[PDB]
This record gives sequence, C-alpha cells and structure tokens, in this order.
Amino acid sequence: STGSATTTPIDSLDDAYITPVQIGTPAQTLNLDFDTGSSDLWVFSSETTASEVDGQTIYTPSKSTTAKLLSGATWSISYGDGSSSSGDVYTDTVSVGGLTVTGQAVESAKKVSSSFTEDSTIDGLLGLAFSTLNTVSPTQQKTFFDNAKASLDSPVFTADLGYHAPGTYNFGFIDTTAYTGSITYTAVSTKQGFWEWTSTGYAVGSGTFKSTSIDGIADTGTTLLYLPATVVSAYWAQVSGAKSSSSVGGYVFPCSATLPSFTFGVGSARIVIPGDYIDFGPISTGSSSCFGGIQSSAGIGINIFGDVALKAAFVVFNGATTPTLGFASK
Repeated sequence: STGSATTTPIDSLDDAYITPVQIGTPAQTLNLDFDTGSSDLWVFSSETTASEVDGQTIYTPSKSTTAKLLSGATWSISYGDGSSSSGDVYTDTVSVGGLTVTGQAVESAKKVSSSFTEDSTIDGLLGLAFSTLNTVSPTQQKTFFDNAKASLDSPVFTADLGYHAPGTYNFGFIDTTAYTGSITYTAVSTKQGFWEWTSTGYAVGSGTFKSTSIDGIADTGTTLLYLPATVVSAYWAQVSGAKSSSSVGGYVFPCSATLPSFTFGVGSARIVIPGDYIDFGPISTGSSSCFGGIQSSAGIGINIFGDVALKAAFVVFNGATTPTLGFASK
C-alpha cells in the first residue's frame, strides 16, 4: 500500500504545516501537524477542557463506530518549545492520503497548554519519530508509520515541504519526479528516539564550505534551524545590523536586509537554503526588526534541522531495519 497527502502552511511565515487526517467511522477529518520529532498522535477532542478549545476541529469518539477506549491508558507530553498536552487514549481507524491503519492509538486531549489553544489551525499532532518516545502509559503505543510499515510497498515516508506553498507527505514510495539529481543517504542513530544524523558541514552565502560534523535531528515539527552558536554567529555576521537579542529571544536583523543563503552538507552532497527561507518577518506587527530563521541550539541540548532546512530538500525517512535518511535538492 501507499498514501499521499498534501501538507499546507498554517500561515504566511510557514510557522508549521497541517495535513488532513481521517479518524474514525464515519470519517472525522482533522488537520494535524506531522512531527518527525515526536511519537504521539494526539487530537483536540470532545473531552478537551472547553475553555482550552478555540476554533479547532475536535474528534468525538462517541460518534465513531470503530472507536474503543484503551482501558487505563493515559498520556502526557511536553515539547521543546514549552508547550504540553495530556489525556486518555482510544484506538480507531486512521487514514492519511488513502493509507489506512486500523487499531491506531488516538490520544484524546483532556488538557492542552495555551500555545495549542491559541492556534486555531492545528487540531493535533501526528508523531513520526520512533515509537520508543511514545508517552502512553502503562502500555506504550506505536506511531502511525510503525503500524503501517509492514503493509507499505517500501518501509519509507517522505517529506516535501513547500516554501510559502503546499507540499506533500508520501508513505510507502519515493516519487522520483519530486526532486532533482540524486538522493544522498546518510546514517541515523535511533538512540534518542529521533531521526538523528550528522551533517558534514556548512557554507554561508557564496563562502567556502566548512567541513565539520554537526549532529542533529530531522524535525518537521520545529519551525526553525537550530545550530551551534559558532555556526549561527558566522551566518549572521554576514548580515549588516544583525544581532542576538536576549529580549526578543534570538537573532534579529533589519527587515531591509537581503539575507544570504545557507548550505548544509549531507555526505558529499550539499543542500542550499535560499536567504528568503531564513526571514521570519517583523518581531511584532509594524516593526522593522525581523526574526531570523537560523538560531542557536545552545541550551537546547541538540541541533535541530527544522522546517527552514527540510523545506529546501526532498527528504526520505527510511524505516528499514537499519533506518537511514535521504536528502535531495528539488
């Protein structure tokens, strides 16, 4: 089997991407944030504290003839950005782009933190990291991909995120028309539950490539590119007037600037992030100070190849017995 679904930016900045997901019988379609940095499929629901729902579409398990309470199971998750959610668990039928999993754990939110409430466009998350990170207790549950894998034509999914435009998540096949050149594959460590890999270095603009190992995670659920302070300083030094602002929470730059590109290495291959992808717009409405899309990972504890980086590539998440990651230009 295969599946193919379009993923759409939630706003003009590509702050996140949503993908329609069918849950239950008859189908209830929710727009979920596909997150290769976590491993829970959780949704706003009829059980979510009413004051914490503000415009989201909810899953109502009592209206699904295939929903079953997973007795005694609870979940609770905290994300790198400080947001969180928790609740109980159903199993139900879940389909993405024509690919169907029966008996998928659907984690129903009883509580969500303010950031989730305040974002009316995201109805929940669909985790695509390794199932070892799944938070369901006392019986850990599998991700949608893990459940689908054996049925897929090939045990892979791909992320093709757009810049200010829709893109695609495919399951079970590689669309050879969706990228240019060849796909370069690179080793993955699953020791921390992430799609963790090592970039071979970077360049800023038309500058020379610096060969240096940068360990980090491919994370579709993180907006920005978080790299070591040395790398980030080298980038922003090429932008007149750019500075790190403790009050704003990172590097800012004059909105009048033209940003240089940023290149990262994948083995001997190179992925080029255009300068415009690094612009996250005014820090507050009407400001001429703009927020940068490349930020320091110092104090996160890990480097994160988030959407800023991934949207410059066609990315293969290869879930073979020994997982690997593939990157192609597009």
